[PDB]
Amino acid sequence: HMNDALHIGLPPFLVQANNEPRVLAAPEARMGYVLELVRANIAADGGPFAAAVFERDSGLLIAAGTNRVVPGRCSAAHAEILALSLAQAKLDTHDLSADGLPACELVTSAEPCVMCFGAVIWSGVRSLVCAARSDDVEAIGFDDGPRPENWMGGLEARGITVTTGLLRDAACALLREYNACN
Amino acid sequence: NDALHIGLPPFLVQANNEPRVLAAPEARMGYVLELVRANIAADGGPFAAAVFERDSGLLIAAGTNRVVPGRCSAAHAEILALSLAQAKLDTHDLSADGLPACELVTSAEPCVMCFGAVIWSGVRSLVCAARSDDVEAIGFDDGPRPENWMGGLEARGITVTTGLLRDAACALLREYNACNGVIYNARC
Ligand SMILES: Nc1nc(O)c2[nH]nnc2n1
Ligand SMILES: [Zn+2]
Ligand SMILES: [Zn+2]
Repeated sequence: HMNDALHIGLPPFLVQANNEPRVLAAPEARMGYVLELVRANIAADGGPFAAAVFERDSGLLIAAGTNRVVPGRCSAAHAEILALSLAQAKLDTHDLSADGLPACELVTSAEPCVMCFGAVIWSGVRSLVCAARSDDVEAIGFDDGPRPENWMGGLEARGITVTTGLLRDAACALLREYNACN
Repeated sequence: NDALHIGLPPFLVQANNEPRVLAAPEARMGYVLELVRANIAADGGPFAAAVFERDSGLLIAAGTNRVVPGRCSAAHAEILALSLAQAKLDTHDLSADGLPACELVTSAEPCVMCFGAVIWSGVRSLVCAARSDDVEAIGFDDGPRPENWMGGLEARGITVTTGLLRDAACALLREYNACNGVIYNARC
């Protein structure tokens, strides 16, 4: 709580993720790093979800986010919202497709909820890469909410390419561990 | 570099600091539309929202669109109002045990992002002024909201009212389009 701002603090691992230079060229290298943030997040009292904004072609890491809903007292503090918002703050624009910016990609541990679906559309990212599916997320009692018919087509029609199931099995291993062992 | 930090302009800090009780829907929405006009004057978009105690009218928090000045595409009025209400009441869930029922009063029907945010927030009531068609007829974009989003909220025990002070909300959207241009116009 602050008089004069909405302020979501980041746990140490996530401050480090957002300030340590990191270039990950391969799609699986990007998603592997996002899954490292999942496990660090769970250890830091957060939900089993992480995402990062990368420059699409180089794989330069711009920003990372994790679920901070409960410790942050903020239902909007999904991984995707934090990653997109922190990337925008770093690049000084609400619009990651502004002229001069390199094309940006959101790499996410799970397919977005209806709120984060909207956030992706507003953000200016040109690519979304997901590991776990809505079905995998719903099957451990998280709720994607009423996502419109053909949410993938909705993103694709707006110039946002969608890839799903990348390291899904590894993402499912961490989700199942969260369900059992947490 | 260690936080998501969305700064609030002074008028919005003022709005979040002063105790205020507005019983009637029209009183609540009247105050939300004052914040629309103040926000336009502070380089923001023509959108504002506030969380109230549904049954007492006590204001809990207000938000405005700070997308462009705040360099944050998530900084929609609804996201700021719901999040600031959560920070103030110290919970992610505005329906947590012991909290009064909360109401989001918004200058326009929520985009698909904000629709999802309303579902997760714990508010039990949504009250809107401008319709989605009003906002999209004047060049804005609410994005692909699911079929019967109002039915979707009502089925989750979130009551929906729309069109409240729609005429004043439309007047602000139209006055904003007029002055929304690079050529200096001292009238603005
Ligand atoms: N569906 C879903 N649910 C949550 O609680 C989340 N947190 N971060 N991304 C998220 N996605
Ligand atoms: Zn989400
Ligand atoms: Zn919105």
